[PDB]
Amino acid sequence: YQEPTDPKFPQQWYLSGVTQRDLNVKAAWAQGYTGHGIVVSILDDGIEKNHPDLAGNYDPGASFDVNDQDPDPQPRYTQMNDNRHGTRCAGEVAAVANNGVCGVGVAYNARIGGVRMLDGEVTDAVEARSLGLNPNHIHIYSASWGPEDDGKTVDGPARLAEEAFFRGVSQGRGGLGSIFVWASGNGGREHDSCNCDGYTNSIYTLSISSATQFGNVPWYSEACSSTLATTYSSGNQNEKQIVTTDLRQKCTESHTGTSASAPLAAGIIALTLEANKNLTWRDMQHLVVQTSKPAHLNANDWATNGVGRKVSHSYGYGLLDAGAMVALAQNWTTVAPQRKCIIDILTEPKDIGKRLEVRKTVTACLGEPNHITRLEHAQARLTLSYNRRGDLAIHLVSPMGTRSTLLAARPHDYSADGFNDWAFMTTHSWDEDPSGEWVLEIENTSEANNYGTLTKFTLVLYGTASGSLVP
Ligand SMILES: CC(=O)NCC1CCN(Cc2cc(CN3CCN(c4ccncc4)CC3)cc(-c3cc(Cl)cc(Cl)c3)c2)CC1
Ligand SMILES: *[C@@H]1O[C@H](CO)[C@@H](O)[C@H](O)[C@H]1NC(C)=O
Ligand SMILES: [Ca+2]
Ligand SMILES: [Ca+2]
Ligand SMILES: [Ca+2]
Ligand SMILES: [Cl-]
Ligand code: NA
Ligand code: NA
Ligand code: NA
Ligand code: NA
Repeated sequence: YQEPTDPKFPQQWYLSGVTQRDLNVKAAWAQGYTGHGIVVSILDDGIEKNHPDLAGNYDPGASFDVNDQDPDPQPRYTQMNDNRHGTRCAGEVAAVANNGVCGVGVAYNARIGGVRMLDGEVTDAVEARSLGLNPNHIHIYSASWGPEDDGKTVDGPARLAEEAFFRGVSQGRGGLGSIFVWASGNGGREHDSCNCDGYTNSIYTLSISSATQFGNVPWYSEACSSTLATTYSSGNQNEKQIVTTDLRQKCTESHTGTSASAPLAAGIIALTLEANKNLTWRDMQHLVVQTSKPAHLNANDWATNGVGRKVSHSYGYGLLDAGAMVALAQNWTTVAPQRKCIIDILTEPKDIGKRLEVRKTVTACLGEPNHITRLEHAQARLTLSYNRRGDLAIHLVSPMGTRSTLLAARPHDYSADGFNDWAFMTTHSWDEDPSGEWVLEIENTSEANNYGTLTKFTLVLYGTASGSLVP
């Protein structure tokens, strides 16, 4: 195997490193996996399809302009180069290799397109038409953005966009399911908590956070239990950043944020799908859980879950490992059909006050076709009123003892509107047996005499009843 000769490949430290602080992508390339035959689409502000490092891999069938309603996602050029982000992300996935231009994509033989959908009013219809673009041609969708990362918003896909997610994972990709890769958010300095973003909090998105070059939680990171895994991105000014294609046929060394991490994950997932084109959308999440690596990622919340995996709310299961992903993909056995066990918990509404604990022992649908002994995602779907939402912290403890933070205190969130059947999701109990006692904790983190009521708590378990590995 000959590594890429591109002039900036040495600067792509998160691919080219020899110090073990990388995504182990060279290992996958040397196994023969470069993304050939895989199609990725960047949902963003457009894609410069004539960029010298993108043209060779550009795919019009992976592209559309939902903002102006035409097939051509070319960016709108402006004096501040506002609409450059999709081009940056496209190159992360699939910049052409060995062509003397900039660097390379993770999946430098994949086909790459873009949906121009952020340069205009983003409505539910816009979102749905983007997520649902050509779902039997595009394999993987990469989305770096969502509701405002202001630390006070709770929002998610409205009806058309949620329908697009379920159509995508159900019928997309020939029934194997569209793979939606999402950035968990850039709201760190606003103390944002990413389960309040219903796109990344969805089970249908494979959500990705960031690590700095020195292995730290970047200033912009949002912690939450819905995150699955991590890729490198930017940090402080002594740490390197992401190197990729830029608007106006240029090359940037200063692509940043969690919004730069999701495309790298999309590229790794493209390599993995080349290694096994039969993987379902859930198979892909299983591979990420099993192969991702905590080592050398610094966080004060690493915890071992009930099946012996370390998990963090900043990093999920750790750094994606492309070589491990493609290796495990090749002989992966398709997971069983997804089961869903619905448990209505409360017998009566509960005053929250300063603190509320709800304990419930469940059988996880014992005796039923939705009996789950092997958890995937779990949700606590909560309906509650409270006078100042951001003073709440919410935790969910599984029978195996795994304490998932569903909501951290959000100091800017002054809302008195509470949560209306909000489906807080955790990945941290993946592969655990969910039978037994679950505990929901709701706490007022402020000294104020806050008040409200929990009126509904639905525990929703997803998973299967066969095929577990030894912890
Ligand atoms: C009841 C009802 O109809 N509510 C409709 C709302 C519509 C709205 N969304 C939430 C939302 C909002 C927005 C819009 N923001 C996102 C950031 N951005 C920039 C970021 C950086 N520089 C320049 C621009 C544009 C401004 C972008 C998405 C979204 C994003 C992607 Cl990448 C993929 C997909 Cl699918 C979505 C999502 C919630 C539902
Ligand atoms: C894909 O997986 C399904 C489910 O196990 C199986 O029925 C089918 O034969 C597989 N197809 C290929 C081409 O491997
Ligand atoms: Ca256009
Ligand atoms: Ca190149
Ligand atoms: Ca956020
Ligand atoms: Cl469902
Ligand atoms: Na965001
Ligand atoms: Na997700
Ligand atoms: Na534990
Ligand atoms: Na149990």
